[PDB]
Amino acid sequence: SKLGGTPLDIDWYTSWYGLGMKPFEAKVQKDLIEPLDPKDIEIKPDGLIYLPEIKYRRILNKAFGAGGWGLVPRSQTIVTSKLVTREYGLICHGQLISVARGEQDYFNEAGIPTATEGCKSNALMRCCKDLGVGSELWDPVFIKKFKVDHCTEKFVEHVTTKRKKKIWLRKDRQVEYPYK
Amino acid sequence: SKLGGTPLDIDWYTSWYGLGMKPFEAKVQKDLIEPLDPKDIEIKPDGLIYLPEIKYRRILNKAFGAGGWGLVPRSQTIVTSKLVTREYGLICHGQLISVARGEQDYFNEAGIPTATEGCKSNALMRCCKDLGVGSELWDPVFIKKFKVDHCTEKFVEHVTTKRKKKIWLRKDRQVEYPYK
Amino acid sequence: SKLGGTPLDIDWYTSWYGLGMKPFEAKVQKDLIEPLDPKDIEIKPDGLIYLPEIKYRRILNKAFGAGGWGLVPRSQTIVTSKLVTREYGLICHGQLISVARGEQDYFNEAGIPTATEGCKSNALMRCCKDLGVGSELWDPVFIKKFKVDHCTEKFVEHVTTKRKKKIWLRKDRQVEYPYK
Amino acid sequence: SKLGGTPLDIDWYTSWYGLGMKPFEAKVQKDLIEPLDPKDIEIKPDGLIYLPEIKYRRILNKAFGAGGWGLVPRSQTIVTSKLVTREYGLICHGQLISVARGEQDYFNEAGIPTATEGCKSNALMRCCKDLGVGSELWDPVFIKKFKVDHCTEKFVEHVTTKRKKKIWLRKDRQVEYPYK
Amino acid sequence: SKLGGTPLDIDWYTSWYGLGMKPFEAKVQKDLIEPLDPKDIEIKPDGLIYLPEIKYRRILNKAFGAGGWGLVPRSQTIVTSKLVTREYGLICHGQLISVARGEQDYFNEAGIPTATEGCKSNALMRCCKDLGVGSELWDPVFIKKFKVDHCTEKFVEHVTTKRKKKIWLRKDRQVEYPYK
Amino acid sequence: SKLGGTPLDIDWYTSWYGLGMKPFEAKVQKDLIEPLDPKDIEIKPDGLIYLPEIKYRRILNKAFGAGGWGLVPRSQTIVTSKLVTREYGLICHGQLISVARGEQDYFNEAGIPTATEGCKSNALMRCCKDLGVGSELWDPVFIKKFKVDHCTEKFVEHVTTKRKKKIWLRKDRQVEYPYK
Repeated sequence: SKLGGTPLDIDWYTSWYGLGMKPFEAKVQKDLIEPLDPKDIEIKPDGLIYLPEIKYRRILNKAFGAGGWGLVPRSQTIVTSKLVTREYGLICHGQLISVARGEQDYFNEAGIPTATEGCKSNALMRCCKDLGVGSELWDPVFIKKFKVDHCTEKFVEHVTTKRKKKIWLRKDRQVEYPYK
Repeated sequence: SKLGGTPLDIDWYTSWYGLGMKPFEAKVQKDLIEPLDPKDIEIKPDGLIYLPEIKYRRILNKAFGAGGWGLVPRSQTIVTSKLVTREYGLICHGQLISVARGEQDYFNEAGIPTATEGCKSNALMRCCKDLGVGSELWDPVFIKKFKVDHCTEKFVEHVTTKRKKKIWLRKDRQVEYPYK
Repeated sequence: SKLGGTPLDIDWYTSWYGLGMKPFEAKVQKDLIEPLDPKDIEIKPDGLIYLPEIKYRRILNKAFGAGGWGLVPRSQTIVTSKLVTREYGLICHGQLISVARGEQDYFNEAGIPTATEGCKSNALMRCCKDLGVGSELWDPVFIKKFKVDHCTEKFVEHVTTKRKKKIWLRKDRQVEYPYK
Repeated sequence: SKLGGTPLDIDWYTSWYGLGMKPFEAKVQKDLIEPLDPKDIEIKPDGLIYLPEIKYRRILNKAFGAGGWGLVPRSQTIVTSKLVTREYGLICHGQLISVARGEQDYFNEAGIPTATEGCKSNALMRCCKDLGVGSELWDPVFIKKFKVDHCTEKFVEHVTTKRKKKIWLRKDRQVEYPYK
Repeated sequence: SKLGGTPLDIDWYTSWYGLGMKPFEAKVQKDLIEPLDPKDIEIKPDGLIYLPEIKYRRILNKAFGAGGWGLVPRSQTIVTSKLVTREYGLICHGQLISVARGEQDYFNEAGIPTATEGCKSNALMRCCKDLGVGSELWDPVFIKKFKVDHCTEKFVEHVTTKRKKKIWLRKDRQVEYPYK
Repeated sequence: SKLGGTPLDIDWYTSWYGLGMKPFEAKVQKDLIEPLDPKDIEIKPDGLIYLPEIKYRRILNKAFGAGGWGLVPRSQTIVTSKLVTREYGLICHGQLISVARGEQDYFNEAGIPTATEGCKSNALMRCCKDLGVGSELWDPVFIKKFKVDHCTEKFVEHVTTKRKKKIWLRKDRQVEYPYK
């Protein structure tokens, strides 16, 4: 109510079946904690690193197989004046794992339903924290080392309104939109 | 409600049966992740690459066979003043996989029901992300390399109202409508 | 009511099944009480030590396995004007362990639903106290020794509004935002 | 009603199952009454000794094992204008032991839900009196001897408002906040 | 109604099961009537002797074992303007023994819920009279002899408001707060 | 209604089960009528002899064993302006014996719930008359002889308001409060 927004076999919408029931078998445990390659970790210009969500999907497919997992909505889509939110639950092997709440930013009215899928991707990313996928992305030591051996802090020109600004970027990457 | 629009065996409209129940067999897993050919990846003039949806249909038919999969509506068609949206779920082998929300752009009143199928195609494209089909289209490294070895950035003339503009195009492709 | 806020198989939302029913087997007991490494314990600038929550997730995954545990909401999200709260229960091996109440701080309206996951992480951290995970973080002797052999008290400059202040930091760590 | 406050298998919220049904087996009885080490008993500056609650949790885990016990709420959280209270029951081996009422002190409005866990810890401490854990903390002879061979009464300076005051502290401990 | 106060398997809240059903076995009868040591009996300054309640808990644990007994509330907590009261029943070996009414003195509003546990301890002390625990504390001959060979009547100075008063204290004990 | 006061397996609150059903076995009959020692019979200063109630409890425990008997309330506590009353039933070996009404004197408002237990003790004393415990206390010949060979009638000074009065006391006892 406080959010300034309005809504847009097993009943997975409300069921809690299997939540923390039994662990998965060995090789799933092995490949769920495969160390992430450094080359495919990206960083915002503000200095925050992350992983592409397609990589989360790829890892999950490698772990459980196609059709072995899925995302289920858990609540009505809430659409605030400046962002779109929804709660999503992750199911694997017919067994609920976790539920999370996703975010996206939209700037035009025609842009809600293109963002309501990005929030699904965000919720998947957030739910995978329970599985241990991509743990190093939240390790402060890992972040500090990665940001010192793979990213540089470059003074660079904002061409839209011509102001100077300092941003973060990867060493092998050039400067993209909206900058020089 | 916020969207400025108004609606136009197993009950697949509402059922969640099979969602992430069991993975598919081996060769399906193999051919679901066949690397995409470069020659059939296209790019908007704005610089965004994609794949034709008929290629998604072809891959899905090669994976599951004709009649082995289908798209089911999940919600009433919402028609905003400038776009048409609907939620579609993907079923394969009698087993729900994922649900997504599709988009299309319409510019005339006679054009809603020709776009309400394009949004189906869009939703299929979006749902296939769960299966891992066309993952490289969302890999930033893949995009960067593809855009530097297969697309060029050409200064070209807008003939409708005679203004100059810079757009993206494939190396083997000429310039199409509405330009020179 | 006093809080100045408004709400935003086994029914785990309300069930108390398994709470303190039977203990876990031996090796789980061993690895639940593995002594924490000193290098991965961090301290606020105010002088309060803690552990990253991803480390709690990693330890829980090592103890119970992926899918062997989960967090379940226990109450509606309460959103006070300056913080967001919710009650979360920890389930392991199909057996409830404990319920705790989590906190996060939000400073803008767009920031509720990004914090409502941090409060989940906080509740996990708090619930793990029952399991004995990270006990040394609440041992006063451990804190006193750690703060004298691994952290230093440095006079340092606040660059945002240029005032001088004394804060706590680890010996191997430099000074971060918002300071010099 | 008199308190100036307002509320914020086996149904353990209301059930009395197992209360005083059968005693536990021998080694549990042994390790529930292990004499407490003197080095880990702390004292307020006012002259009241106690034990850290993490030590109660550690002893309970050593006695019953992780997952062999838990705390269950027994009443709605009552929040008085200056403290937060709740009733908690202790369950071990699927058998209720006792119920107690916990306290915490909060001084700001943002501080209720961080204190509502401290009151859980307090209730655990109080319930453990039934088990005989930490009995010497309530023995007047033990207190008198401990305060004469392990604590000293030091004249010391309150630096916040610069007044002199006499407080209690351990012999091996220095003077902490808010004093000199 | 006359009290100037307002309320704050087997349903032990109301059940009378086992009340005086069968006696306990021999060694319980032996250790329930073990003569109390003189050194651990204390006396108020007004001249009334008693035993610490932790000693009652210790004796009960030695008799029945941990988990072999417990206290169950029998009525709503009544809170008079100057004291807090409640009725508590003692259960041992799944068999009700007796019910008593406990007292505590509170002097500030923040002090109700710290006293509502002391009244539990008082009720335990009172209920144990049925078991014969601490019988000598109510024997007038025992009191008279104890007060003449172990306690002295000392003239002593009240330092709070500087008045002289005569109080009772043990021979091996010094003078405590609030006196000299 | 006439009293100037207001209320404050087997349902023992109302059941009459076992009342006079079968007599107890031989040794119980023997030790229920053990002659009382003279040294532990006390007398009021007004000239009325009695026995301490803890001795009744001790005799009952010796007869039936701990847990072999109990007191059950039979009516709501009636609180007159100057005394507190309640009806209590005595159960032994799962067999009701008798019901009696107890008394206590209270002189302050804070003193009701400390007296509502004394009335329990009084009711126990009164109920034991059915068992024949302490019969000699109501034998006029016994009283006359005891008062002539064990008690003396001493002229003694009331120190509170300095008036002279004649009272009864035991030969081996000195003069207590409130007198000289």
